[PDB]
Amino acid sequence: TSRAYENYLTHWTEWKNNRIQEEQRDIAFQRLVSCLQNQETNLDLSELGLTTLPEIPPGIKSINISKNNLSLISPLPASLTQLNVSYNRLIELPALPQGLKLLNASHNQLITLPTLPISLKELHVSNNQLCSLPVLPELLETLDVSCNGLAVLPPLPFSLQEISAIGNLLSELPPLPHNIHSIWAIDNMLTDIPYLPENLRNGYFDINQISHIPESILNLRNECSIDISDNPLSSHALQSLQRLTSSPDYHGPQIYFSMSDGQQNTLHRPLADAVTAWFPENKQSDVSQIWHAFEHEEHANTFSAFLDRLSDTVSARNTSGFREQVAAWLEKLSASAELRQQSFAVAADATESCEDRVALTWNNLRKTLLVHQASEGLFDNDTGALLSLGREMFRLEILEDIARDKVRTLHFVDEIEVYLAFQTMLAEKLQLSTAVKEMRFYGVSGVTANDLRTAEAMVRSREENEFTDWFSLWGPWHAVLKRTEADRWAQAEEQKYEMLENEYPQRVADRLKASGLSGDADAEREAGAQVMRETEQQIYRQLTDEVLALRLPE
Repeated sequence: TSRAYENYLTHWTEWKNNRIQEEQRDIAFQRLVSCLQNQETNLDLSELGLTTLPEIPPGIKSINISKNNLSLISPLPASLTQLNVSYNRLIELPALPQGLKLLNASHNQLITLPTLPISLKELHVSNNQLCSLPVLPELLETLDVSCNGLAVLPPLPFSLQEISAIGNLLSELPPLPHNIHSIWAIDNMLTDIPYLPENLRNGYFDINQISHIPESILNLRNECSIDISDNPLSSHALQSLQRLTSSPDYHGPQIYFSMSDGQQNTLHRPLADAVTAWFPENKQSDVSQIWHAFEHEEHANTFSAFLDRLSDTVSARNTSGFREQVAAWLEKLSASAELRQQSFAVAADATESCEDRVALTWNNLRKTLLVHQASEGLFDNDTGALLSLGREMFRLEILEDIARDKVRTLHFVDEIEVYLAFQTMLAEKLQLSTAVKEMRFYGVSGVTANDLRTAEAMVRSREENEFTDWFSLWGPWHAVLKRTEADRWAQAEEQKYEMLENEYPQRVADRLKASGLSGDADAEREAGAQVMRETEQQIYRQLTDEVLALRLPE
């Protein structure tokens, strides 16, 4: 019994009369009729609360049944294009007609969604329980997925111009087709901004987990507004953006910002915390008791300053949460034996000349440790260990040169997070034990696939001529020398004294003539500095070359 004319008619009457509520059953039956009787292709009968729905006539182009109480839906005409089921609660969605351009189901129940036909140009789903999206016809220019929890946001059509998911639980986004113009996400969890095509007027992300600014944002038109308010951003990133924004000439596309961790952190001297605990957890395992006594201290505040500052980039927890280099170190200061004094005293010069910037400081702590490790006697004549560290430590050294060099091109990135990127990636290439060894894409901005192996090559180079000279001036190396070979160490000064006495002033003169800089009250000083530096390099290379040397038969 495929549909006849009257077949509807009898069945409809049964639908109006059986189970009338106070009114609205039959009123649709008047509507069902006039849409049939006058052949009008579309019908609303949305307002009138109706438990269920009857059969539909074949010639229908649109159906507006919405704002009802309707548990489920009947069979659809193929002929259908516009469908609004919106506000009536719906637990399941029937099979769709090919030619539907417009489609809406909002404020409804179902978790499950079916296959959208090619001709479909529009999809609205506003409040829902669905967590999973099927295939989108490339034809589709509108996606309202907002407000219902979604982890997985599928591919987007070639043709999508609009995307809205608010309140979804999605972790990251797919990259967006060029047509895309307006974008909305709030109350989500979002790694980062996925490249944002230049057509775009407004993307919106208030979803307070995004770590950094893609820096590809400044390619976008003047009245173009995007929103990064309430995201965790480095004091550096925000401050940078702000300075960048208050500008004689135009910011970029107007971007909307936040405030974040209280009151101006990379402007000078705002605050200092105490015994900042990144330690195995908020589990202190006796800590803050132990670092309490130090709280009354001198030089402890300077240290407190670069405890926040170094936290800021890696307190994102990013890469390994805690103990990445974190918890093992401050247990070393816990014993002191001059170590702390050592650590605190270096921490002051972070804010001293070199003025304000970082990353030499973190390097320098590790050096001051070895300086201490070596000194307290940990190298007996075992040089082998001390060989591989210095060689490693040189690599780490050269990389901070590199970060500093890239970080003055990029304004959205702390100097250290650039570095913090290289350390984990090159961890394989260049042997690195001080590598936390793994997190992939937190390797931030800049950091070209190539520039990563443009750096490896670089350090591969300096290692060659420059390293042998490196060890001889290094820290710990001296700390081992004074202990094991005292005489030769001593005779090294005997000789350093000599040059200072003898050729030193002349050595300078010679040097200044060749700079044509003799007048300068300024260059005369870098003259000694170079000579004083050079002969130290000279002296202490002799000193090392001997200490470890192979030539036997005579």
